Amino acid sequence: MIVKRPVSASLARAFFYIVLLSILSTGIALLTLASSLRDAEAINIAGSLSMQSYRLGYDLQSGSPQLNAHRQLFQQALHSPVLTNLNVWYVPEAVKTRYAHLNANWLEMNNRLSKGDLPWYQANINNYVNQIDLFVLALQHYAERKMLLVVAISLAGGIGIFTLVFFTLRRIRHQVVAPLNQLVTASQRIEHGQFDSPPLDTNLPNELGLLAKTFNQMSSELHKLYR
Amino acid sequence: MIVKRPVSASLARAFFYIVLLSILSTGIALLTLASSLRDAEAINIAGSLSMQSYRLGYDLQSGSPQLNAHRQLFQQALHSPVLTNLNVWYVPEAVKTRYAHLNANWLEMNNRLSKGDLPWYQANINNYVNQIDLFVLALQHYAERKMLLVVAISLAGGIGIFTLVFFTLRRIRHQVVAPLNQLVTASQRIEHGQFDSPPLDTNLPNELGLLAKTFNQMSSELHKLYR
Repeated sequence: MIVKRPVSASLARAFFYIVLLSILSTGIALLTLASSLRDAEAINIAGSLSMQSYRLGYDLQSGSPQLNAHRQLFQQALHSPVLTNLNVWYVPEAVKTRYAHLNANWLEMNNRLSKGDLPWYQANINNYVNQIDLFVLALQHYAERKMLLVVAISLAGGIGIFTLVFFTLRRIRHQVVAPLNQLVTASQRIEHGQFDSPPLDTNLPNELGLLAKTFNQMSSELHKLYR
Repeated sequence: MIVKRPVSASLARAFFYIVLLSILSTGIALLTLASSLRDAEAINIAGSLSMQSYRLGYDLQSGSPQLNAHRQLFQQALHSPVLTNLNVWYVPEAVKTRYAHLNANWLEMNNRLSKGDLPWYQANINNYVNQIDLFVLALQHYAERKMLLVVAISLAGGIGIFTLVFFTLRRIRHQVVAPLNQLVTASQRIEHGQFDSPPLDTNLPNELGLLAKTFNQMSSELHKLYR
């Protein structure tokens, strides 16, 4: 007789998938989360462009001496590390295309401000800032989709591990634990002149199926000897 | 003889902790994530207050007919659902205390704007908006701490499940799989007149420790009979 389906191989497999599913879930989540750590910063800084843009016009109307320093504070913000890092493959094209528009708009805005053209500012500042808000809204939606992705993965991971464990434990109980108990009981009985108990089920394709067959034959011979 | 440590109870326990750790991790993460879904929105809207505040001053300087509609657009934003939901127990006191300051500042700002007091606006708008930025920065840091919490949990969860599985599989192999193989080999040997092989180790406190003892006695008697 032979064991066609060893428990060692079955168990190895069962646990492998439990881990795999854990590593996968955890991995995607951590990779997503890692890409998101500075989302709130990006949205903050991006949003500040809106305010800086209207401040500039307020500076211009009031002849503020801070105009030039504010024009340089915008440029630094616009080209901040957090925003320049947006030009990366996993960031949606829309977010990158809008950022490029903002950079082009600034060149005209900053030029007009150097000439002190107030009438042009008053005629364009609404549209100018609208494009900035649509960029902030883009970052917001992007940050939301990524967080939702983590929720889906976290949920499927947990549900997936709960499901695997259920069936894995259900298989071990049916194919190992229960039969083992039947072997122990039969063994304890045979050891005490109890020989007329239901023979052991031998239909399992694993080690316990073989043990049952050997026991059914080590037992049946005794009963006959005595008996 | 008896089984002092059944495999059924040992396994139940092992898998229980694997699930528990999965449910716990997943649960805290999903609860944190659920509280964070609108973080990016809050930061966006909060940041827009900064811009709306300077626009109002720009309106005032240019005698814009939109002044009153913008004064009403700020109030709606300031009291938006996303910001009013901040007054909840799990939100840090700082974020709630700053929001309360913004609401008080608005009452004075909106009043001065109704009187058309430009000189007061010019003298206060810097400080006014600074408090708004510190509120946005507070929301940003809050959103960052919560995301980091999810990273810690996700990491510990994955590492925790990988660790549990390792030792759980290592215990089953040492206490079930290996001995089972020894029982099968001995059984296959005894079945073919091989009687001088090393007796089975009987030191396990589980079912297999008992089976070994019964086998060592069902075997030893045969060898003597024949042999």
